[PDB]
Amino acid sequence: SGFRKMAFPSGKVEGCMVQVTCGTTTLNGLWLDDVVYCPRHVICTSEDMLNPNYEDLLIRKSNHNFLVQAGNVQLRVIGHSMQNCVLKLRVDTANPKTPKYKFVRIQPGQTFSVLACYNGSPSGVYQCAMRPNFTIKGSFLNGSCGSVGFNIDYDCVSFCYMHHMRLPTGVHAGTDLEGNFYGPFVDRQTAQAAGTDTTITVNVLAWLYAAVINGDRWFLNRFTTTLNDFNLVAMKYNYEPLTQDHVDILGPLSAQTGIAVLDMCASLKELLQNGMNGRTILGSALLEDEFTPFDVVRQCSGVT
Amino acid sequence: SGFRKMAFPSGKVEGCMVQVTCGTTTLNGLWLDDVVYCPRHVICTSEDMLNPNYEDLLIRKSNHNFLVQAGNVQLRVIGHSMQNCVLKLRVDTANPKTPKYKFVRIQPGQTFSVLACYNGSPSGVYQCAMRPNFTIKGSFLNGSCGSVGFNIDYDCVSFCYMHHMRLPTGVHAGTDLEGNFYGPFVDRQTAQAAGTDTTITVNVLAWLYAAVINGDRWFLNRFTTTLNDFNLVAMKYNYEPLTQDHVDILGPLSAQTGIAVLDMCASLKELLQNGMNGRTILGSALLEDEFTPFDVVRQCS
Ligand SMILES: *C(=O)[C@H](C[C@@H]1CCNC1=O)NC(=O)[C@H](CC1CCCCC1)NC(=O)c1cc2ccccc2[nH]1
Ligand SMILES: O=C[C@H](C[C@@H]1CCNC1=O)NC(=O)[C@H](CC1CCCCC1)NC(=O)c1cc2ccccc2[nH]1
Repeated sequence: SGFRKMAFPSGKVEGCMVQVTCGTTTLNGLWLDDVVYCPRHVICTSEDMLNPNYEDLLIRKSNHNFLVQAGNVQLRVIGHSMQNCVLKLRVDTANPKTPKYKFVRIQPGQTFSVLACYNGSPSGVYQCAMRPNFTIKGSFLNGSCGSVGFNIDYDCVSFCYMHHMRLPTGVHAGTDLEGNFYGPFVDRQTAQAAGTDTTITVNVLAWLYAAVINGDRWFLNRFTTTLNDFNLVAMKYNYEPLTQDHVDILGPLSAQTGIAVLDMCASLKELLQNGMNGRTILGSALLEDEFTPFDVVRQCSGVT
Repeated sequence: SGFRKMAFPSGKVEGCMVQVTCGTTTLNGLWLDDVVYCPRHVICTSEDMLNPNYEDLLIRKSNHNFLVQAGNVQLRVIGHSMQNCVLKLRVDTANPKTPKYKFVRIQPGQTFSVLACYNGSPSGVYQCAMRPNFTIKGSFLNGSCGSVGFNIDYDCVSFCYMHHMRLPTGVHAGTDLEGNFYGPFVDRQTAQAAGTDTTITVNVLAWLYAAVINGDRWFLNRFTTTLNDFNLVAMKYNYEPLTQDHVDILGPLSAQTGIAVLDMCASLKELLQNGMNGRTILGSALLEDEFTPFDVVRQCS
């Protein structure tokens, strides 16, 4: 099999990216049917970013203040409104490339693909996880705002993320497609701290299963443990609590490998207390936590 | 900025992927214009896998033995031929979604995106490098063959890889779109040893520049070294030799950081001799070698 950070194919999403300009600022927009979704901070001027009032700022705009370009074709804005931190720009043309889609809000620990965009043009795709502190470790440069994160279920594109800003620590913060920030962040250029991050334990375990599925077994041991005994050690290493739901989600991986979840927990416990001693798992010398159980299954099962 | 294993957006290639069925074997094809490209071992029976004579196998086939499906639309094969290890199926319909494309053969150390596909249907995109041993550390499962590796410049897709097989060590082998295998491998179910893989030094240095550009500088040192001095140490750690060309290719990154290439080499040499010692660079506890200088400049600019 082999194991790689694998994103969803980005084709269905590249067909929705447009460029949105308001005044001097240009950022990406998401064009679904006759609505373009973009960060509401496009309506902000540099003399306004420290504490904008977006209702004030949006009342002073007309439709002709928004230039929306789909490639070379300019879309005429017919209406606009604000839903939380996203601006919705109603345009006179529905997107012929609109895929089956939904807006979903993901949970910390969950992964998604990010189609990084500039001037409405897709430039790269990578896999991300919503960190426990509700930040993402993305790769974004100036102009990336409005790039979206998404998962694909068969033909359905589940948009879960729109990029708004970079925190001073260099991680990234954004909203779901309903404009609601992940985590306690606000769209103001103010001091904003991401809380302390933690390791997504269930994903480390999923990744350890993927290692066994792929023949890296050196870290396995004859020992088991209880959930509660494992979680006592997990807390010391800044690892998220492991719940019975996590154990139950790891079942299919447990079944394919014949290794009990609590047995894998005892292996992780020993990895944490002893380290890898310079050894590698799946080509990494640290415990990877940005693979969910479903990620592992799909890459080890061939889902299309 | 942030740093991530980033692949090219894959839509332009998704529009070219098809299912190719010959007998009992189903794998993926690349449909550009009126031609469908796929691995030739699609014509192999399980019995003929150990020692196939593809010229014999293809002579005994007709156009109607090749079932090409684009979505649920069946494509009619009008002609077939073999160019080395790839089969070229002429179909009666030119792909409407055909991008601007070229076929290119990449060098060791260069990277590309892989659109893993099953039954013609794109399932995932990831970044790869052509290792020095001409193998790729891929993620593929049964039905992956025909999956293509590619780079996108402007609107042009440069196809550089087509998936053919997994070596017993679990790395992967394949050909360019002209059917020439990368490395000394052949499409026969025989014992085939990939050579000793080595680390792509020029890419490790590029990634160390990415790291500096992203504020990770703990590994930097006041020391400098000559290319020949560095190479004496590189050899001992299974690292590729570094050339003045590599030095020159790393110029842009050296410029944007103000760190001389041979200064960064002095950092790498110390990282090799002492190790990271529990420290991390760009979220990695390993020196990463799958980012070319161009990858780094594109992601960091
Ligand atoms: C959108 O295109 C960019 C995305 C940033 C740019 C660089 N890397 C990214 O992820 N968004 C911004 O630049 C925001 C714009 C603000 C407008 C007003 C509402 C909040 C967002 N600014 C930042 O992301 C930003 C400014 C800043 C200053 C000092 C430290 C950190 C910091 N982050
Ligand atoms: O879809 C095509 C697959 C891709 C494989 C499948 C699993 N992971 C991959 O990358 N190719 C294959 O399955 C090809 C089949 C083809 C037949 C004719 C001669 C050339 C090879 N076979 C192989 O890769 C293979 C690996 C291997 C390891 C040990 C012993 C025999 C082996 N065979």
